[PDB]
Amino acid sequence: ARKKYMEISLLTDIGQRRSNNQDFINQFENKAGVPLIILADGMGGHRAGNIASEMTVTDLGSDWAETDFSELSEIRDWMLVSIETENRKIYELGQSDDYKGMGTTIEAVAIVGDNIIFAHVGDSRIGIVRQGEYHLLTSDHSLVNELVKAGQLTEEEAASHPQKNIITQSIGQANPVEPDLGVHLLEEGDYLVVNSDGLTNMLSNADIATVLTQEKTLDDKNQDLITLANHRGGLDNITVALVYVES
Ligand SMILES: [Mg+2]
Ligand SMILES: [Mg+2]
Repeated sequence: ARKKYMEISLLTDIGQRRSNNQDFINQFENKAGVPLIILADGMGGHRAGNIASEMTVTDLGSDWAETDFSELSEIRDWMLVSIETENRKIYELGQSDDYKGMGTTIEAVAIVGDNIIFAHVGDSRIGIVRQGEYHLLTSDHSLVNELVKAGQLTEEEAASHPQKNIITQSIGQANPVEPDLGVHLLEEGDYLVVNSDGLTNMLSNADIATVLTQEKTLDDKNQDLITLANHRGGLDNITVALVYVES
């Protein structure tokens, strides 16, 4: 019950080094006017990553469009439920054709007034940029983060771990998924930054904060983010949702 005008910008890019974009991103709006942004990073050889990412985003968002709710707790019930049905829908689909290792990350973000609530599965990320500073909101579901949490690495040690991130859960797996949820307040001038790993593997947090500090449109800033990610190497698909909170 605190109306803020908010600008949303979506962009996806294949990257310099890849010939297939298995990321998917889209926005939706339910019958009560509540926007939802869904970003998904798919994995799996010849089109299994494409299918999983586009299916999750399209199915959830199409179901979202038919809903009625305007409260956080109702939206939260919806996220926990829909993600489990999509998890078993993609696993089943992974089994019945021979799709080796089909799965996707998810970030699902709904904006109620000036609050956001997210559901998060994988190594995609959500951050807030305020007064030139990036605040990380999600924790990567990765091998190195499990080692920290069990007391086998320090946080400093994981930051310089030499192996690539092996994901520990994704949508389309046999066991039920455990998504992370979070409610946060957005302040005037903030930027919500929702991205797949292709942004943040190539750019530092402060680099992202730098791009968004300029006086340019949101759409131009999002273009600058992927251009920079490509200049740094572009080794993976880059996909970003930006939300700016108007003053
Ligand atoms: Mg992928
Ligand atoms: Mg990726």
